[PDB]
Amino acid sequence: GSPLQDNLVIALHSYEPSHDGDLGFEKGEQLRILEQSGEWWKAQSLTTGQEGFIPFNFVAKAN
Repeated sequence: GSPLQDNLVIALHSYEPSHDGDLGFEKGEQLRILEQSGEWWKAQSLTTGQEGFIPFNFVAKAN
């Protein structure tokens, strides 16, 4: 594919893990997008090396 990956995003605000598969990253935390189906999307942290669901409003596409 392309050596450049645009699937990375920044956390606009810390999220809350109300379940066991959600990710409560912090504000500004770097998160990777893995899934984009429905209102919630799946992603993974680049600093903690963990995967969890992340709302589509707390994270935006990098520019």
